[PDB]
Amino acid sequence: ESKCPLMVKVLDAVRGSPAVDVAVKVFKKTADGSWEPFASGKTAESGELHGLTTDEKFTEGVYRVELDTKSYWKALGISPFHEYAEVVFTANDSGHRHYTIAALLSPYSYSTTAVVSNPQN
Amino acid sequence: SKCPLMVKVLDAVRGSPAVDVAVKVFKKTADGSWEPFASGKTAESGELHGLTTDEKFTEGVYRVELDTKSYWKALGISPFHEYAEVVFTANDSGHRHYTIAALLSPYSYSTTAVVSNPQN
Amino acid sequence: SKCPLMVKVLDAVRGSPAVDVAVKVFKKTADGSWEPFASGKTAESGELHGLTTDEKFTEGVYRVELDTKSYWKALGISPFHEYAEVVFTANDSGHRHYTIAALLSPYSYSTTAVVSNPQN
Amino acid sequence: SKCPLMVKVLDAVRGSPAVDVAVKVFKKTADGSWEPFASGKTAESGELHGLTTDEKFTEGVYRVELDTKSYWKALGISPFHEYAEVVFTANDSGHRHYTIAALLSPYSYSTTAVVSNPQN
Ligand SMILES: O=C(O)Cc1cc(I)c(Oc2cc(I)c(O)c(I)c2)c(I)c1
Ligand SMILES: O=C(O)Cc1cc(I)c(Oc2cc(I)c(O)c(I)c2)c(I)c1
Repeated sequence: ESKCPLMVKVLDAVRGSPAVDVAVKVFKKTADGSWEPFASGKTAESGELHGLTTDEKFTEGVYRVELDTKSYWKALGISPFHEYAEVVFTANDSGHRHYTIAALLSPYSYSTTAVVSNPQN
Repeated sequence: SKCPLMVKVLDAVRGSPAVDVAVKVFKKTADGSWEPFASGKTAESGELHGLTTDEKFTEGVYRVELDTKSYWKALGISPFHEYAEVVFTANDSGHRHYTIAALLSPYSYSTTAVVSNPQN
Repeated sequence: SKCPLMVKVLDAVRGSPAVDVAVKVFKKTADGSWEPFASGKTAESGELHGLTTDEKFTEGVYRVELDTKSYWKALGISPFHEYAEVVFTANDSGHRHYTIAALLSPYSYSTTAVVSNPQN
Repeated sequence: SKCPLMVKVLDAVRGSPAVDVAVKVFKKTADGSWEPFASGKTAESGELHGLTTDEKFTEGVYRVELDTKSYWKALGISPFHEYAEVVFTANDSGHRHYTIAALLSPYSYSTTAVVSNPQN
């Protein structure tokens, strides 16, 4: 069971390595249905982004995780297909859980999976 | 009519085309807003045709939204994602044919674009 | 045109069909050794048709091997995989139509099967 | 703790690690024959560590086979594939660290490799 409330991990399918320095923006949908900034960061050398939120701050609701894939590919001299990659999901609606959002990137393709686990507390 | 934009969806659990997946296509407007561009449901083939024409499908940023949540729920499955969206710039250099492919699983999905042109 | 066994290959890097990919299909014998069943190369559409017919495509275990190494090498890329292979038992139950789809990247690939109903 | 070769498997239907998946690793010989190299089963994390060491994991062509059929069948699911095979050349260009990742669905799977430089 992952100890991280909201972990984001990104891989590069072209190089077979972590996707380093990918800008990640997380938003939380409010009562009126609008998106508000929730947390932000960039992937480390491991391709993982640690420190997005504590369980206390990660309240029940719909979340949007945005990966700036365009800037990632353009920095390498590649003109990608997508404007960005977005993962939208409902979280903690049936008790608190720990989430890991994983993404695999290619210039014209991306895949994403989620690993949901229930912590000790 | 012609089809410069196509959407093809597969179901990874049943090993077949994803039927009745609700799709909504939007196009970015002059001042940054999204305007409804096209809509429909995937057929028995998992493909959605007749979305637009080469004349209507002009240069710009497009957003393709697949209602994966409803699709899985109607199959008695509680999926992870609310939906799956694909955002891209199209026809920035001429007028090509775009095929947005998607592979669905309850907690995962992959999407790929196949861009083509009248090759010889 | 093909009917029982089809192979479709896409390129996730270039956003296009993977053309001229060498495909080899093997089949398990009575004892337990692989045996050449069919071969070909993907066309411009990224598809390989005419591998067999409903008559020769009998029940058993098959192995579809895609020469991905040569595909990437020709583009100047040194991929991870020696090749991509799909092993499955076919027509064990009913004689349906099989489509093996593959999405390729230098260090990654995904394969999916679409088994179509013989009745409807 | 592991270092040279690691295997990680995820379940796309349940959104969790794929536990107890049987893994068998083979290494090619001089005449092109495969010989047993290492084997084990994924733990609760969905990972398999300690398959080999740097001294043991020398240059060569390896074959990593995941028994995906048994995994799905045990859950009552009828999968398409007999297994998922990952064939690759290793340590040819210096002794690196390899991570073979796989995401499983009943009728589909994707595999990715993460190659890193340890004390390079
Ligand atoms: O393909 C998809 O649709 C989803 C997906 C994305 C990634 I990126 C994966 O790879 C890893 C590799 C390591 I190393 C991890 O620790 C984790 I969590 C996921 C896998 I499997 C599946
Ligand atoms: O237009 C048609 O005749 C139908 C069609 C189009 C494409 I493009 C296909 O290729 C793939 C390969 C993989 I791997 C996928 O996950 C997906 I979604 C589509 C297939 I099969 C069938």
